[PDB]
Amino acid sequence: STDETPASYNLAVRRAAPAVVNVYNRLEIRTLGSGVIMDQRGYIITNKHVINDADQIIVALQDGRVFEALLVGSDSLTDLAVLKINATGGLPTIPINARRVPHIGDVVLAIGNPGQTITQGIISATFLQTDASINHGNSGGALVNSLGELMGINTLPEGIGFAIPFQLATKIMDKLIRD
Amino acid sequence: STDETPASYNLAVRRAAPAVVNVYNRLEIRTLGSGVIMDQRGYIITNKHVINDADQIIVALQDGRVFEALLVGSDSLTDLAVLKINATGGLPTIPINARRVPHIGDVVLAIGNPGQTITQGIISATFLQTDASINHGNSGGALVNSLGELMGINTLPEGIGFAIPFQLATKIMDKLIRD
Amino acid sequence: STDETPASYNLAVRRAAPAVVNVYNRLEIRTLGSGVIMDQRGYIITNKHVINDADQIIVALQDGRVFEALLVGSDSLTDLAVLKINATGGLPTIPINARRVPHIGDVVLAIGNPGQTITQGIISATFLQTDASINHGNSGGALVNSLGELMGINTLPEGIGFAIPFQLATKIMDKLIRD
Ligand SMILES: [Cl-]
Ligand SMILES: [Mg+2]
Ligand SMILES: [Mg+2]
Ligand SMILES: [Mg+2]
Repeated sequence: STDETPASYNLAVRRAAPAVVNVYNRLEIRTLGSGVIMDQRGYIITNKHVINDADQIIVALQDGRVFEALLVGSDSLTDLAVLKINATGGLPTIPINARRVPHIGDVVLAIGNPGQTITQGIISATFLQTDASINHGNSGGALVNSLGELMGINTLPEGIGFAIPFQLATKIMDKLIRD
Repeated sequence: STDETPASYNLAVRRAAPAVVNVYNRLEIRTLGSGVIMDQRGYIITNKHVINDADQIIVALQDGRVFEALLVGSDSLTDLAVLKINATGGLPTIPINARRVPHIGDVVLAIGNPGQTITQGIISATFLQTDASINHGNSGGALVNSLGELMGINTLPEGIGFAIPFQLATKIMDKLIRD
Repeated sequence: STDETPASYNLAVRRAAPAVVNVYNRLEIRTLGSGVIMDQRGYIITNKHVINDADQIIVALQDGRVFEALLVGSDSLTDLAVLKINATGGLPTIPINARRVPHIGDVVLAIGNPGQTITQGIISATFLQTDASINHGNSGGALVNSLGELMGINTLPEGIGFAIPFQLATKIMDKLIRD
């Protein structure tokens, strides 16, 4: 068995896990939830709920770096929020594939922080429904396929989880950045 | 990543999902549960519990068609029921393989309607036990392997789900049709 | 579909399932939990909690054999315990690979007895965290990858399960055997 390799979804994790961060409040410090680094500019999606009633927002990467974050705006209807941080050289960004089409049955990992936690499941249906366990911390976290490509943003029917389609999430983010 | 394909169980879904239907009661209309189209003749398995206290039974396919259903009979012990609908040309039937032998560890999708929901898991043991989440709607629904072949009929120990072996379910159906 | 083979993790099950046993108390007979046969000498790991308040310990293999077990010792901090049974010829032992490195994302089956139950999931994080459902019986049971190699010992955050790393578990066992 030492020769053979164990079936795993590790590749996807290495690709997307660095992009997913912990979100915090701020002396008093509390843990709010998860978030995702979209682009180099330093824009980060997260849930509207974590941001609310936050005086100071803090973000923590998997490599150890720690930033102060600015609230770019939110969207009540989809429970989303965007944040901004000063973009150093070589920020870890969540892999995105605008071309990929999410089909029902696709393997999906859910990444967040109910430390960092990776659950597995499939696309139950396409709002997006999945049976990868979604708790309080991994809300605002990522949801990617086996390739690692972003498929959705976890949010908050037992055993049933909800993610916002990445394309829709992408569009919402662009508008918030604008408006 | 755009070149590579994401691991998925979509093939199985396309093969078996059309066969799985929504079951209803009937002005008043209520949602009862799930069901499975066995053959062209128009016989459909479902749980005994959904059928009980139903004045009018209605069935809804994934292509949009909608029928009035007749209760062929039930079986108290296994909580099963069979239904009949007028068979149009080219009814979607659940793939069955009498030859296939269900082994423990086999990948299995659970199909039903706690809209339509697909959960994933494995055969925990062979009554048949699985860790694909089973709620109220997907009871009466299908349980198929990766190939799409029917493995069991979901029914109603947290995290633990129960399906009736397809062979046994097949035999029960034949008898009800007779008796 | 009869030609093609359904994706499954059965191979792993046949390799590791014989090694996992049921643990019992003893006229009065009660079911305590699960356990794992480490080596030919007849040493078996299990949780500290099942052993406590046990007057007589009994072990049951998947081939039908049944032994009286001796408590080699326990470890309060890690909730572990080791047991001894007279080693007949050709005891089923849990496959171990000291060389294998558990990566996050690895497919993992959890084996125990909330009869014998096999749940599936992945390594959520490395204490070891997994989303293979862990109940009361499968505590003290095994946790192996797809190859079948031992990865951890299940123990007792919904949807989140904990296993003790096999290497650490191995070291603890050696010390208990000594001390
Ligand atoms: Cl699961
Ligand atoms: Mg899951
Ligand atoms: Mg499941
Ligand atoms: Mg699971």
